[PDB]
Amino acid sequence: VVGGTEAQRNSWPSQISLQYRSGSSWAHTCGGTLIRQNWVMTAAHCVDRELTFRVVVGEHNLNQNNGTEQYVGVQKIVVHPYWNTDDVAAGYDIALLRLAQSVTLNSYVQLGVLPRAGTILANNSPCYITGWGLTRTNGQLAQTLQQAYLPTVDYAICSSSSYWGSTVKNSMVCAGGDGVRSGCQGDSGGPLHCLVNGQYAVHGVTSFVSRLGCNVTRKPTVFTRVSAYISWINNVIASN
Ligand SMILES: [Ca+2]
Repeated sequence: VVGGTEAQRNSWPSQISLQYRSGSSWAHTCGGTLIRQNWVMTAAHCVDRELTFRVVVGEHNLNQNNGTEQYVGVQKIVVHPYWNTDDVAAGYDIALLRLAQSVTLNSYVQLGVLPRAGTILANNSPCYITGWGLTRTNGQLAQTLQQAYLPTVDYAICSSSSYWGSTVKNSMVCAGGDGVRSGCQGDSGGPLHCLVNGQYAVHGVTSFVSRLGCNVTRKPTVFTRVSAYISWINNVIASN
């Protein structure tokens, strides 16, 4: 996250770090949202590579012991069947990970609340992106979890010529685009948290930014719209 601030430790307890084995160590690659004690919601493109993955819940600092983490392997990966890695603009950038063990819930580890099916947010609705992604375009991962205020940009504005044009679909949420704050590489798969009727809910799964850079005016960060996939998510969890 570019232009972010450090999140308090128990503000976003459904945020997870998705990591892959790298020789003797583990490397952060993406975010995700804990949605069941044994299921994580993330972006399909995050699990495109045939790597060994683990989830860390209760994580705040990737380079220090926080004394709150739980580490669990990924037992099964279900990518949306319409996902195509050479066409992120088509959508369907979502996947579910079944964890090998169920995690324990506490003030650092909670389930993400998902919106009702079909919910679309009014233009300029208040949302926060969270993640350990790059803090500058072509920069480096954050050590501590970051948050940035990204108000939504509705479909008619976001799909206009000056913004993303045909690249954005109604199965997506746009947020931000102010030129200062944005998602960045390493934030993919994590949540977009939006305040509705007094409660934060995870309306988006981080998916893409401009090839020109992360924080680019009129290229808001784009997210898979969770509320378009509620039946898909329930169908997988039920059938798995
Ligand atoms: Ca840590």
